[PDB]
Amino acid sequence: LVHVASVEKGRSYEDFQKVYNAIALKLREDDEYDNYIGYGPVLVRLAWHISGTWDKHDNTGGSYGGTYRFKKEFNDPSNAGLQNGFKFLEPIHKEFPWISSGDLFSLGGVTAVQEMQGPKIPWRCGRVDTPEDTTPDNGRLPDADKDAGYVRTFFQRLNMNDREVVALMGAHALGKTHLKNSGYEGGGANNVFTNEFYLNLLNEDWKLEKNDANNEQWDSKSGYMMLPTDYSLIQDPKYLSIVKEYANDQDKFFKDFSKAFEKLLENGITFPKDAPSPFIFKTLEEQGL
Ligand code: HEM
Ligand SMILES: c1ccc2[nH]cnc2c1
Ligand SMILES: c1ccc2[nH]cnc2c1
Repeated sequence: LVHVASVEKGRSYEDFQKVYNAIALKLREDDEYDNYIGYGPVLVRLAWHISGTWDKHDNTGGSYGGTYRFKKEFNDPSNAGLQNGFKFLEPIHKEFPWISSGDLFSLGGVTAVQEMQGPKIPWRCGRVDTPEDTTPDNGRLPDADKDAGYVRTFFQRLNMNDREVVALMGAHALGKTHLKNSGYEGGGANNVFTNEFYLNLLNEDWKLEKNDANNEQWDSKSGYMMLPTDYSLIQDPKYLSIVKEYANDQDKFFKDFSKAFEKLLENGITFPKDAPSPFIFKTLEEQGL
């Protein structure tokens, strides 16, 4: 199974920076969502869930086909809550109807990371909408109630190694869990991209508690929480070494996240040799907007 990137007809960097800017301006304006967290974190999660269905063995799933727009994937219980990100993007797709769904969903993730003062994430266009029958079945996204061996094995399906997994998990510095979506009771929340996830893991006094959905989670007296899969990163000796490295080096964490997140968004896609180079979008702040 081969998915060849094909540039939206006649489009170039300027066209995509316009779409970036429309998303970024809406993120600034619609600031009330989720108790003033805004839509940044849910857009990062949406970009990851549309990519995280990929299977390296047969090249099914992944971001290329934009299949989240179809009922089966949209209603995956693992995707509960992402409807809010879809609704946010809807008026943008109406304004720029030439952009493919996979491009728009992945670009939403890149825009959110950058606009939340994260690293620059190079991004390539040319995902092509594929038909309803290409939608992957539910159950390809990970459970949260598991241990380090589960996390490591799960991510091998996405061709991610230990360092890539630890860097990607740093996105759990953003946003929060919601009992009604996932069965985990959210704690203190944030909408600025930092390496704080690793500092919190190492520095807080975590207590294993049961929440109102009868699931276990790790809570601290400061009011933060960790999923069992988050806490597994300090139970496994290989993961723990990398957690310490990112807690102590913000720049390294930014650089490794950027590479791993770009790879996640590109898995399954063949780029022709004459495809354009990846784009690096300017933030609103860099444009004086
Ligand atoms: C073992 C892998 C992972 C598990 C089990 C997991 C699980 C979860 C769960 C249960 C939530 C709460 C959803 C809700 O109740 O609304 C969540 C939130 C989130 N996850 Fe993950 N996650 C994983 C990996 C990742 C990765 C790789 C990223 C991005 C690179 C990511 C980004 C996020 C973000 C941004 C949120 C916040 C969403 C919001 O505030 O609405 N996660 N995760
Ligand atoms: C966001 C919202 C609606 C869409 N329909 C097709 N692609 C979309 C992206
Ligand atoms: C999702 C969102 C925020 C989090 N903080 C700690 N773990 C999390 C998972």
